[PDB]
Amino acid sequence: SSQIRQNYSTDVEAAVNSLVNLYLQASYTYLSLGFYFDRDDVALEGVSHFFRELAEEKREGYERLLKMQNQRGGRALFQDIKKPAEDEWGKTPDAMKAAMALEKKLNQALLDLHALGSARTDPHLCDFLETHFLDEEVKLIKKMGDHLTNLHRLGGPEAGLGEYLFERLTLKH
Amino acid sequence: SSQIRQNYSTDVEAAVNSLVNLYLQASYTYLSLGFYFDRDDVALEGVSHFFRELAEEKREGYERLLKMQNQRGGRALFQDIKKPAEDEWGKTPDAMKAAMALEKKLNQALLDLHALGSARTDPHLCDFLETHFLDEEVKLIKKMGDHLTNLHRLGGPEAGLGEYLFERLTLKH
Amino acid sequence: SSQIRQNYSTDVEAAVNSLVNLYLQASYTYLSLGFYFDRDDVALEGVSHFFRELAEEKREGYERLLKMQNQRGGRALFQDIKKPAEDEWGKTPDAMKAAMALEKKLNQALLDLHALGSARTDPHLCDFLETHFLDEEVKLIKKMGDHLTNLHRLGGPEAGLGEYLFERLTLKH
Amino acid sequence: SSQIRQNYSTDVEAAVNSLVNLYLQASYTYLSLGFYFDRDDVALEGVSHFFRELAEEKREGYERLLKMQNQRGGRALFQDIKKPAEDEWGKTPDAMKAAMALEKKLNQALLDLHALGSARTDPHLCDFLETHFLDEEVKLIKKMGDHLTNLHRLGGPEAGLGEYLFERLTLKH
Amino acid sequence: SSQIRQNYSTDVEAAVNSLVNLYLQASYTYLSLGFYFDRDDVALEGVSHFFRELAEEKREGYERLLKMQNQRGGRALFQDIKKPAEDEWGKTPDAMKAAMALEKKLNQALLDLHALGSARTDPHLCDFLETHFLDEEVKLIKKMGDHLTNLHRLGGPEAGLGEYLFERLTLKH
Amino acid sequence: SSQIRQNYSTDVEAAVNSLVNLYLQASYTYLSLGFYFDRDDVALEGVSHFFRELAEEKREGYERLLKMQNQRGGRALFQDIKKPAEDEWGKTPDAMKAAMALEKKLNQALLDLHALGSARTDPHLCDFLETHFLDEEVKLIKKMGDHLTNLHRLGGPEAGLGEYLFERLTLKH
Repeated sequence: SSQIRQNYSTDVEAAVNSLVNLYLQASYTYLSLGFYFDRDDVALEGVSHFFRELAEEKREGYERLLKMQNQRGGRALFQDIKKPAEDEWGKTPDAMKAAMALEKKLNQALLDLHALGSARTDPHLCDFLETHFLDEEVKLIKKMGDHLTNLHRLGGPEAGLGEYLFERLTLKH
Repeated sequence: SSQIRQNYSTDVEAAVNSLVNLYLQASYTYLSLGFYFDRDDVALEGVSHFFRELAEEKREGYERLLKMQNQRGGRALFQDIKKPAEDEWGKTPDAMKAAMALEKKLNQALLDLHALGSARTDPHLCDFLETHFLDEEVKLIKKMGDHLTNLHRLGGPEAGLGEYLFERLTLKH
Repeated sequence: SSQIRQNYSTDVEAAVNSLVNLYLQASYTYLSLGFYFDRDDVALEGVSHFFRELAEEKREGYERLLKMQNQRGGRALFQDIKKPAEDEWGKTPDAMKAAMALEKKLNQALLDLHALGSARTDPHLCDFLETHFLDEEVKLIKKMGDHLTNLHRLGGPEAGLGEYLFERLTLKH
Repeated sequence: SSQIRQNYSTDVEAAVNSLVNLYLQASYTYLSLGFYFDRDDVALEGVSHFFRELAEEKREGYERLLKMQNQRGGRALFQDIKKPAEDEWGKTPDAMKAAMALEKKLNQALLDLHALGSARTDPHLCDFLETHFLDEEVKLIKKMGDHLTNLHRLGGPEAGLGEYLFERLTLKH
Repeated sequence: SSQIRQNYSTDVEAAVNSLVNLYLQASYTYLSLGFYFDRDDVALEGVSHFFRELAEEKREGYERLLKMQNQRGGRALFQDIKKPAEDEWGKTPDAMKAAMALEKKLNQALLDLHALGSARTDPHLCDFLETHFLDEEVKLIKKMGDHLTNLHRLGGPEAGLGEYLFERLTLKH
Repeated sequence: SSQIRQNYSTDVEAAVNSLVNLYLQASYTYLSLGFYFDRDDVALEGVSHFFRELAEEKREGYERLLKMQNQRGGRALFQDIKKPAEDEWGKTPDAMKAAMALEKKLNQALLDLHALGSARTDPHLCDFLETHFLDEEVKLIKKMGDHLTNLHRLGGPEAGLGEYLFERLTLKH
């Protein structure tokens, strides 16, 4: 019986906790991707930095969701965080594809949450998602798409050379 | 037959004028709360300042609603402003509870207006409420909730001491 | 039995509360005048700004009266605030005449309060009114008089042109 | 089969391309209005500048729509741009009325697009329109309304004098 | 019967309006080229920026022609703007070739206009074209020629790698 | 068969991965503690900030371990992250005791790792632990001990008052 709770569905509260777990798992996957590219037998600093930055971005994501949960009077409930799907992530193209699939999953979860909020007529939740999540995802997915396109353009018999050039000329280091 | 009016329901126009009266009444209640705590036999400067600041916040609220009314081609209609519910507001906890109830009433009025706008398919009104009102209310109610919790933690046989400490260590002065 | 009260008549206390209501009502009238001139079918920004500034001036007026009430040990008592006399205020000359009548009413109320204080031999009240109210009113009424004179000079068959020029060349925008 | 496309209706994609053509046509109309008032036999610099600035505003509009189209995975499709409705635009009042009608058409197209997005449950599109278009239109239409009101106030037997004063005292030059 | 018109042929006036339409169409083609390279499945930022900058350059071109038309007493006449020749522009080399052909067309139109002005003994028109157009075109065509040469040097079995390197090392981003 | 691996036991490699999981779990517990104290019915900002800062500290811990793992040629292996032991953490004293027990567990794990490294004669590992972990833990545990002592000193019948004062006067906010 939270003293501040108003127009906040128990369904949305539960969905927010689920989304928090999804972001914790996503941040975890990027942590893994980040250090994989830091291995001496992979060594692509720009790629490592790219994923480590995304791990931080997802952390800000669940921290923002957690803050909002408390602002609305909801109660945070944490569950085990599932380990990443892979121990090794292949080459840059393979890793970027995995990252892309992860973002699409996150984006669908955000869209599902927004639809749920809309169904429960919760304009504050809608505004929150639109302001801090929806466009951020679209921009990120667009960026990954651009990266995949350039990596594919740099593929072929000399993909190794291409992978090196991409990390050196497109990614920050 | 306003030359600029477009997709602005007469129902929303009326609801906006009603909301303006609600904010005028809210600002009035905070003016009363502000000076009550300025009385020599109450003397809690931090509490007085807290409510006087909220009176200013509600004023900005109705001024923004009034500006929007004109931007949409609506016409402002003013009614008598009902005096505050109390002449004396008790102790800090009692006043904060009254303030909390007032904000919840304001917030429900905002949610009702948003639902009305949604029913009349008025995206500009929705955007306006989400940008300048909805989150402001949630943050304020959360803050009042935190205050009530600390005041309750400082209650008991030495509530007087607690009330003094709260005004001195939590509220601005 | 206020511990600080000294030489403060219950009559003056009551008159101060009445004056506070008069100023709240005056500020309300200027709020209405301000937004009326902000209407798309009136659109005289300089005039709107002129009245909105006066609304702020009257607010400072009742806030000062309220502060003084507490300094003297009096107790603020609020009543309903009567809505403005008009929903639409006509043209600049009509609005300025209404504003002038309002200020003369306020000024007479201040003079009546001063006479009451003088009759109850309350020099602090007298000093308060002379320092923060009496000259402010005289200057404002003089200014409105000057405005009415120029508006009358700009009247006639081309009053519309005159009204535009006055707002553009005399009023701030 | 865009690799980044997610929750983006082919209907919205098509409507966005249509809206882009509408903005290209609007920018074109303002280009025409801008130079018409630059003619030696019209010569109203402030009016010319007003419309030339709007031409730039509409350009930013279609460029933003185009950028969003690509962010969502949609594909830009361009069509012929219809020439302006008039070769000569009359006097300031006539031109401002045409501009007003154009903005109302643009605004209705934006509202129609928003309704379409809402029907296809596309919160990103909604957020995009609310953030960069809806309020911009309302403010602009309000401004044009104010201009028409002042121009009408300056009309009559000495409309020429009025038109000159308006360009000199209200419009930037 | 323009009061300022002097030594300005109706033929040149007409040719200037035609050239304005040609530049509007050119700017339109570059807008299309610009966003095509912004597609997630093309993603060559440097190329996108190159063409978007040219779209701005052509806009300045027709705006300058329009200004001159009015300075000479001529009257601007706008026609429909034909859509770009292609919806998709292929790879960087294909797009640059299209851009080159477009510039050569523009340049021939400028040379034709200059010859017309020379035939009508209009030294002001000649000076105008030489000062703001002729050398700008020559420099641009030279630059595109250099680009095509480098792109051809980077062609072959690993053209994809070449295209990426060109965008990264020659074009601005 | 890492090309850089030298004097790095597979046992230490495994223990480092285990320790990384322990730190991930610790950071998770502090995230939970942090937001629990952010609840409107707990509301102790200084306490919330204290734990949120520790969550960041543990993150830096596992990131440093991960970096070292790669520097030595080891391979990071991630496992599920167990959720925190409690959903609600009681009062400040209860939470600080839990935090203290957690740090002692972490410290014992560090001491066990150091003993393992010593047994495998790995001076680099020893130096790493001494430089970035051992003293940091001792200082933190000392600090928590001091906090528990002051909280106990502030206990009794007016523990609520004590808890408020501690958060206000000892913890940062």
